[PDB]
Amino acid sequence: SFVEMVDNLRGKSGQGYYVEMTVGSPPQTLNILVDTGSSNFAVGAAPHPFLHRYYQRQLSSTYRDLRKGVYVPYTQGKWEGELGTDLVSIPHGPNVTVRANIAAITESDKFFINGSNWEGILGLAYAEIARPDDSLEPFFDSLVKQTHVPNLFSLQLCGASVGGSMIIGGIDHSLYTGSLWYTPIRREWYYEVIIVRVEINGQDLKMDCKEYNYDKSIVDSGTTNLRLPKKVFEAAVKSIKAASSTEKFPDGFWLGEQLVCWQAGTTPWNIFPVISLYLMGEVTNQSFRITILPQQYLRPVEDVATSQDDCYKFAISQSSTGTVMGAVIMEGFYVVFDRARKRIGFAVSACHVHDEFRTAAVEGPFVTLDMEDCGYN
Ligand SMILES: CC(C)(C)c1cccc(CN[C@H]2C[S@@](=O)C[C@@H](Cc3cc(F)c(N)c(OC(C(F)(F)F)C(F)(F)F)c3)[C@@H]2O)c1
Repeated sequence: SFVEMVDNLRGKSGQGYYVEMTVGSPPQTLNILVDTGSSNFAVGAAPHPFLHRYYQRQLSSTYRDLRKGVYVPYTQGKWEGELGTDLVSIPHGPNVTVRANIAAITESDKFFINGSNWEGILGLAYAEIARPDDSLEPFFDSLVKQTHVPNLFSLQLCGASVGGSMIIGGIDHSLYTGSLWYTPIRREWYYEVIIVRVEINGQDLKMDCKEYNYDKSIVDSGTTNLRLPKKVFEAAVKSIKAASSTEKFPDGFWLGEQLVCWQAGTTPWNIFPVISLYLMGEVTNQSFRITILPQQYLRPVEDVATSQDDCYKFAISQSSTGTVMGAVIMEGFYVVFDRARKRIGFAVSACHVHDEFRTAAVEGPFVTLDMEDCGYN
């Protein structure tokens, strides 16, 4: 029954992927950002310059006030509001209705994005990181508890104005090619995984693998970039600089500030290396790798001048909260959040990114000793 959910995601580049939902009785329609990096379901519930519509609790006969406040600080942006519950549906999702916790957003700072076309956020990670605390049941937990929808979902985020699929309750085999490879969810709070090796253009970075997961590695559809811990970021940039030294770049480009352009159609893709992340596998001493093409970490942005060149921003950036595998890693992969079996699956997406002589890949098996030592404590 998954064909009804194919292509149920939309978005604008760098502004996230959202799915249509309805809340309340009668149903109020809102676009909701899908975010595996948080665990709160929250919606605009009051006028805001960037909102063209919002949730109106007074108009819903099924609304219940929980008479308790709440706020959530993200990396950038935050909101506060009122907790309550209401009936929620996903039109292009499973044919069910659930009563879910909803944070009605009454105030916010840099949360909503001008022109993003979404009015709320769907936190799909675990109760452990819910605000105010882990007793506030996340939406997907409610869905699974109240219905017969199996305890997993999958995301196919496609690049170029963007679209994708959130298959709720299963895996749609027409969305990927090749085999699915699975890495354990290390702990159910964020979708935390363990990176055991990193290579750039086939060359091992040769760092202590704990550095890759310091202080954690997570899969986060609410983040645009691949984000890397300071030491790893510097090693990666040094290596990517070396490989592309043929050309000169503004150092503000490597900081993700200045975009670089080339004459439309002449982007020197070949001088930018592929990046391979090796993830812990399902059996002893076994891992697998996902390989990212430059077409994924050089994100296309519109011309800041009058010309019609191809311009790009460097979409790898430094993190102080661990590795974040954001949308640009997830794009061109089919990612399965298999909560029931505590694992995340990766396969080459059907909407995979193209290079002339190179291809994004998910490959295994590999042997990797002492993978347990890669986890940071
Ligand atoms: C407390 C809590 C929630 C567990 C937490 C605190 C810090 C870091 C994290 C890890 N996950 C975070 C990383 S943060 O960069 C984005 C956040 C979700 C989010 C909040 C926002 F305000 C906005 N605008 C947003 O839109 C982005 C973008 F436009 F790129 F900003 C777009 F559009 F790309 F999606 C996305 C996600 O959840 C969780």
